[PDB]
Amino acid sequence: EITLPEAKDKLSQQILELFETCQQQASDLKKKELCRAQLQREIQLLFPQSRLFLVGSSLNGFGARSSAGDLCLVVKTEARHILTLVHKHFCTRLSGYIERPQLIRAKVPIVKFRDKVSCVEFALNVNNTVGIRNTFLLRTYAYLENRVRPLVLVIKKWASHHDINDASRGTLSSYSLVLMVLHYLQTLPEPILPSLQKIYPESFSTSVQLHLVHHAPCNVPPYLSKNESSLGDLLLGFLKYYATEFDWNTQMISVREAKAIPRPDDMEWRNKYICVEEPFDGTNTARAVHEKQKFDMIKDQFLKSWQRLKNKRDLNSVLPLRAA
Repeated sequence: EITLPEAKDKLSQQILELFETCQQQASDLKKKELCRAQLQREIQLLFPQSRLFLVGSSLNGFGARSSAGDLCLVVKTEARHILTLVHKHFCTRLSGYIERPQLIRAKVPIVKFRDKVSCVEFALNVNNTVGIRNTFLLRTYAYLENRVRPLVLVIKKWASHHDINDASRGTLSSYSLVLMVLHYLQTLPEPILPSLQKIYPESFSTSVQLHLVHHAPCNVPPYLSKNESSLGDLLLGFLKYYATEFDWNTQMISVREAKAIPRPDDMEWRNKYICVEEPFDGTNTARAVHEKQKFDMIKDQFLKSWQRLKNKRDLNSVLPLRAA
């Protein structure tokens, strides 16, 4: 059902070329799913009722070929001990096909490992079920409009190049960037994206069971927007909007309501510079950005990239096309 929107300008043609040269291919997903099934079978030995779920770029439609696999383990402090036991089991019995399994401290503790057969790393979290939901909510947004997936990919590639795309380093997480892209598409004068949670609350409700969650996108009809902007024009609008137009200090990005919402007066949101509302739980996906240096770096980089793209309507100004 993939459809490529009409390209009038050179920048839009280049964005489509990047989308075609970096679009996650079916083979990559297959290697990831194969590993997920074997890992689930291996853990099921440790926890008979456990279920291993692939979440993130791999299944939300915004993946790239170099994109790593994200695993969510579901079981019927509990998460901490279970993750440590999984890491130990991974070292003791699975050393043959798992390379250098690594336990990394984070808000959501995960285990980083590499599949030797597929040459693909994996990040596994235990019981962070909200990720399963946002994966398929994001997947629905990804295929709702033809320009969503290419635009997300060029912005994701652009951010990673300028080293503003790492939550561990204090910059924007890929989830936050995606949400920032979706919000821009939602709040345009001609709306490109609606609010899936508002329009179809039944489909994305927290009550739906996890195994029933992945079914939300198939049952949702597509959206036709009146926007006539090209991919390059949309990229420039997004770069201009987050560089000069969006007020980080006074506003919070909410994809849940499909509109900018004033920051809550409570103490959790007050300190933070960048406010992005997770649709399922009321938390900040931009919580990693906590340093003024990192915050200033992101803002200056957004404006710099917007400037260079305006002067030269070429992707090379902000993103190098040397590798393709």
